[PDB]
Amino acid sequence: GFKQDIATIRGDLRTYAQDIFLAFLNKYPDERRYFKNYVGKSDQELKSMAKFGDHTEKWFNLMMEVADRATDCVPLASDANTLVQMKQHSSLTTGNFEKLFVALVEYMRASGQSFDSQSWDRFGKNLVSALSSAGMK
Amino acid sequence: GFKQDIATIRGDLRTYAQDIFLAFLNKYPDERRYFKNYVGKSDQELKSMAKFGDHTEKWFNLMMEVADRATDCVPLASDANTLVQMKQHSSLTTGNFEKLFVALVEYMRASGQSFDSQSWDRFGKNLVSALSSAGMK
Ligand code: HEM
Repeated sequence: GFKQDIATIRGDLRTYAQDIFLAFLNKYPDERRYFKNYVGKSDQELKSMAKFGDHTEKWFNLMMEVADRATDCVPLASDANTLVQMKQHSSLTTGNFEKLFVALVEYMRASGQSFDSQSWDRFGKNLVSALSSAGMK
Repeated sequence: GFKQDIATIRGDLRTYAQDIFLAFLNKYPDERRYFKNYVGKSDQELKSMAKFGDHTEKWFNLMMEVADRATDCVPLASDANTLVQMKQHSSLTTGNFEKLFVALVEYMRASGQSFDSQSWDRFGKNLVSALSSAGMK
């Protein structure tokens, strides 16, 4: 279930974080414009770039921290507020996060794995509600 | 994105090149007049002809190099000049290229693979603008 998926992802967090981030960019290619250093780079070139692995891991580590602090996939409002207040997210809207989760859930459903994708969909929906209510436009 | 799509095509070039070229001749059957020996033939018949796979791979080998030497889907002028000046292209106008790109983009949109089809549409239009700049009618 969901708690197991957090363990699965954490176990190989680098690989999962990069995999899922690329899936997000491939499903919604216009989203690459928020990551100016990744424009025009192949996947292999991106994995050669220190900030690519580092920032993506750190993104999914916080994702897992928020997932683990949730109760039945409902995130803390304090965690949603962190995500809204981050300088790196100042020009985001809830639509950016809805896209990420659509891609995340599609990735889980396509994998050789046994993720509880329905719960990740619900967590995404609940986090999007909490972002909007913490003031994300 | 675009850069990764070049690597994806290159990973199974023969198949993608023949798939896309066939999509082009089937959408635009009129275009067979520019070629020798292709009229009167089903897809599987073309695929078994001595020269079909080889020439289509040569076309897409170079198209991938032109895509790869581009910056932000804008091809090099010297690559455009090459294409305009090739003797094999002496009877072409930019409309032939526009039709190829229409078919390429529709093929990507229909495929199971996650191509950045909007980027290929931009690349096709930048390439036709570059052909015109290089003097193709
Ligand atoms: C970016 C687009 C294109 C590229 C990179 C390209 C490249 C090439 C190359 C590399 C060859 C030589 C193949 C060989 O030596 O075996 C070739 C030949 C040829 N091209 Fe193009 N070409 C392009 C577009 C077109 C289009 C749109 C047409 C007509 C609709 C066309 C018509 C021909 C013809 C008639 C030949 C010689 C006959 C043949 O190979 O069957 N090309 N092209």
